[PDB]
Amino acid sequence: SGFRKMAFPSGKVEGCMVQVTCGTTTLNGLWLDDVVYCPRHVICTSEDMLNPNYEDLLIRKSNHNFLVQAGNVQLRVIGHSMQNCVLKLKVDTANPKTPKYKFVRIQPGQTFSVLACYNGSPSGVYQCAMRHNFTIKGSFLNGSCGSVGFNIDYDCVSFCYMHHMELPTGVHAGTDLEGNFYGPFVDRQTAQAAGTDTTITVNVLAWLYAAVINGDRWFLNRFTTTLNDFNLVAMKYNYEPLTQDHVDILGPLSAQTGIAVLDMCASLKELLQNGMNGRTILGSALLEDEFTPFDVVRQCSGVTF
Amino acid sequence: SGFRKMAFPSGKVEGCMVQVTCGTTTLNGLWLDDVVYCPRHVICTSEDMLNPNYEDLLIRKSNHNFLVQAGNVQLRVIGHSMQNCVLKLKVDTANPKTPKYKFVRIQPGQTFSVLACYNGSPSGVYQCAMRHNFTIKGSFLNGSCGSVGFNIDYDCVSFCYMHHMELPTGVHAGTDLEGNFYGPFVDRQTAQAAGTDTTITVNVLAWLYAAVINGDRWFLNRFTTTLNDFNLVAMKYNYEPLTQDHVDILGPLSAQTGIAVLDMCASLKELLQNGMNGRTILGSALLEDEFTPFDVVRQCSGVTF
Ligand SMILES: *[C@](O)(C(=O)NCc1ccccc1)[C@H](C[C@@H]1CCNC1=O)NC(=O)[C@H](CC1CC1)n1cccc(NC(=O)OC(C)(C)C)c1=O
Ligand SMILES: *[C@](O)(C(=O)NCc1ccccc1)[C@H](C[C@@H]1CCNC1=O)NC(=O)[C@H](CC1CC1)n1cccc(NC(=O)OC(C)(C)C)c1=O
Ligand SMILES: [Cl-]
Repeated sequence: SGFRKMAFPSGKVEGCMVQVTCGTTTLNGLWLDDVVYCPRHVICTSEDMLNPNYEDLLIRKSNHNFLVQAGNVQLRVIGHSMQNCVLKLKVDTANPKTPKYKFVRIQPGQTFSVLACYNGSPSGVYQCAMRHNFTIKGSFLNGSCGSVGFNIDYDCVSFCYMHHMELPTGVHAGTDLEGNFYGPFVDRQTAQAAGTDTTITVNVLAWLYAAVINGDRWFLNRFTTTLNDFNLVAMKYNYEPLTQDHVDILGPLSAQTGIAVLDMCASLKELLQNGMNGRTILGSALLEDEFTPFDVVRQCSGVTF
Repeated sequence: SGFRKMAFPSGKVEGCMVQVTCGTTTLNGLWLDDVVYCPRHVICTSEDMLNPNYEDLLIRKSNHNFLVQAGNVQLRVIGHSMQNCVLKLKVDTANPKTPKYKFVRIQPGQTFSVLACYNGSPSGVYQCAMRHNFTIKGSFLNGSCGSVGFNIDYDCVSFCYMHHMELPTGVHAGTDLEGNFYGPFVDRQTAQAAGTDTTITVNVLAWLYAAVINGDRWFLNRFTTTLNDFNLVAMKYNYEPLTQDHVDILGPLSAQTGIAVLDMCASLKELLQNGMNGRTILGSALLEDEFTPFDVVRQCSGVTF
């Protein structure tokens, strides 16, 4: 038993991290086959960060201006092109450690692991969730750009995130691996504000089920509710409206415990209205919303990679 | 910016996980150079778990009774022995992925990452801390035995923990890599109690420092305290006595923030007596005690491996 915020093992991804330098800017890149992916703002100086014309800067660069470093070895850049906000450096060597991989765009409420890197080497691994305002709550310092987020299914790594920027509230924003930002963000040094976020209700419900699976059951009551009466309360607390698709997604966890989803909604409704009265659930004093229903099933059943 | 519960990158350890089977029992092993380490109770049946005579059980086995599998390739066992509660299986092949490594024994209050495995393949990675009752609060299912806990310093892997068993409150117990249990636990299926645990005061203070570094300041107040008056308060709330060694250890974090340690102690003291008033600190509604002072500095400075 037990239930922890659990990251995917990062080995398959560590073997893909390199260091990309362009003039005096250094950040991380992702080396897959014979292409290195990194944020296009590697070609900027600190000066032209206010309003950079990336296409214009790129036409002034040559292949030898991009220094790519895998560990201690220099890779040789033989081509480059720009795709939205990512740079793609063709190098003359295919990464022998390249895993099976896809580039995917996740939806708000989905989770992934982050391998935080500096100078092409790994610092730490952690979980976070794509929020409804298209930010994430990560831990990123200077030089962390180009670190990636990913999921692993069997042996295939699904790359979903590449880090680009921090926002005023201490949250973070990035692109998919096609260079498209999540949310209304751009890679410029202008004032950008995240936007208002909601609690991922379907994840809170999943986590309560995880709690039941682990014997934490003080919060269960004998009541039921409807989607309407629940969403009335949920809206007051800035929780995302629960849909029947959400109820269906919670099906597997509902059957494993024998607690109908609307019965669990009645427990969440009471938790939201009465607080937690100084108590905890799975060692937490607040309601956790960064475990997907898949996360719970994965951790509570023992799936490996 | 941001502060997360962060695990060490797990690549170096992933290359060491193998699958060890003996009869109908399968668990995980750690393959370093030409030796595989795993819990000795891989040799028990479900029957003889009440009071296993391991020496008697071991002498009945030969090398070819130990099925060891690194990924999909079968290893050849050419010797075996027992050292306390770990089994050492000598194989004819040195693990080509062996990292630089040490075996260390961690002390209560230190942290490490756990690479949880099933059937010899890595499933997820998470941080936890050795509790003063010699338990950890992990996430372990049937078949996770043989999973190891570890820290990384630059390039060296320090193996500190191998998983063995679950205890009454849903917590976990294991050995170091010489097979010596942490705490008053034995590898038998008998009534064993963890013992009473305390909150790791020096870690709470370190995390309060991380909060200030990351812009969370509302808990700083106009007070100071002394070690003696603080320890009067901590004892009531089942916190570990704070020592002068603890004060000195928090020194670097104290200098980085310009908040004297005894001033931060006065902030913890008021938090303990009056709670948090519906506010949070680093997105947590309770006081976190599983970041050591070293974890905080390391995460906030960007140290890589
Ligand atoms: C990113 O470029 C990086 O990791 N490394 C490049 C680098 C910078 C400095 C020294 C060596 C190498 C950084 C990562 C940021 C910095 C701290 N935490 C992060 O996530 N990304 C940016 O600097 C980013 C570049 C923009 C997208 C093109 N950037 C520039 C200017 C402002 C901000 N945001 C900001 O000012 O934050 C607030 C909270 C509003 C003060 C920004 O993210
Ligand atoms: C460990 O052996 C393992 O991971 N795999 C062997 C295996 C078991 C079942 C099916 C296939 C393979 C487990 C790990 C445990 C199991 C679930 N969560 C864990 O952390 N260790 C044991 O099962 C352990 C073996 C004992 C040390 C020699 N064991 C056996 C019987 C009972 C318990 N604990 C227990 O009863 O918990 C309480 C809370 C007291 C009810 C036990 O840990
Ligand atoms: Cl063989």
